[PDB]
Amino acid sequence: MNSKCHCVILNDGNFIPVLGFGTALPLECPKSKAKELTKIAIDAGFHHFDSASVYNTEDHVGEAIRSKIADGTVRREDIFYTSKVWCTSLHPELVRASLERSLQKLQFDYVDLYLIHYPMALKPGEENFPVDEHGKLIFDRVDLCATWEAMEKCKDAGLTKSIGVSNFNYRQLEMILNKPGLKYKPVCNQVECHPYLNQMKLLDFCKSKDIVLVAYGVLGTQRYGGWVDQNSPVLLDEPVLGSMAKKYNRTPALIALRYQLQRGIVVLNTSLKEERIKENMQVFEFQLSSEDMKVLDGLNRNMRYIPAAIFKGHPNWPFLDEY
Ligand SMILES: NC(=O)C1=CN([C@@H]2O[C@H](COP(=O)(O)OP(=O)(O)OC[C@H]3O[C@@H](n4cnc5c(N)ncnc54)[C@H](OP(=O)(O)O)[C@@H]3O)[C@@H](O)[C@H]2O)C=CC1
Repeated sequence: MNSKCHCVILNDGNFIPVLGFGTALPLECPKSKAKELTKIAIDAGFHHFDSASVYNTEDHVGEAIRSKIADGTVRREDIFYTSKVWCTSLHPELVRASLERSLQKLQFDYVDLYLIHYPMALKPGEENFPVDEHGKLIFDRVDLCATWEAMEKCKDAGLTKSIGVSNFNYRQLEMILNKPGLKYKPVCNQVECHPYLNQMKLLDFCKSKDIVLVAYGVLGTQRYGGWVDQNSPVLLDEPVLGSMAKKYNRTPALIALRYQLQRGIVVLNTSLKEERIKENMQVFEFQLSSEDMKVLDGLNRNMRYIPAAIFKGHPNWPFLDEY
């Protein structure tokens, strides 16, 4: 993956496309749906795909990418693929084995990016959400800094080109960077980010430490049951996004997307519909003026669509802190 892309440069020297297609799905969808959407995204010009072991779509996402490679549409070297290790496998001795598993599902030799999915470990086992009889997740205690060293080991094994974190707070990022004998800084922190939760402080913090912020929930999230309060407001129905979309001759979505791009953020997106997937690629075509950027900074309202509420009582729930 070389410099001839709309890409930013990670602190390990590697390139990441700034617009990524997300491969998580609503509960209501078969997992094969991800094969279909990946083929569509590739044809629309997407090169960056984001996934996770817990998504359980990596095997279908791999079929889709591999058939596009086979038929000559793309090369592996022009695809940027991310996975994430899930809470059940954060123990140092389980991190690599989880990555080897995903590579086997994918039939890939490496992933371009591998993240800690959440800074919170759960009871190890095949079950992704181990619970007790009250329906409550079983937390486990892990040294996150030991998890980090196992990540670094995955990078020096060639299993992943870069390593980063997802859903870390300021204090949790510090932990890692201040860890003695640190070999690689996280290249990114993938966190929810939209006009209702604009992450100004964590963005500024990540920038100061050469950490790329990669945003999900750019469009208000797919609202997954039950991660998202079904009575939170729908981001893209927000009047000022409608107003600005008319002004610029776009839609609410494109305005949301462009807002993040102009902030130096790497942006994820998912749609189940082909024509949206094609539409999201128009983000590259137009500029929002700086007074309009300030307008959108004003929507900030601490509306967190995915607080990972099922984790609330975890020693490490990242979302208590201001940022
Ligand atoms: N790191 C983490 O912990 C997490 C990471 N993720 C990642 O983020 C990716 C993106 O998902 P998420 O953040 O939930 O969803 P987004 O915020 O990217 O999109 C939200 C909604 O926007 C709609 N939409 C997309 N394009 C348009 C458009 N052009 N016009 C109108 N509506 C549009 C989609 O609906 P529709 O399908 O109806 O078109 C979708 O439900 C995931 O696939 C996964 O990679 C997700 C959650 C957590």
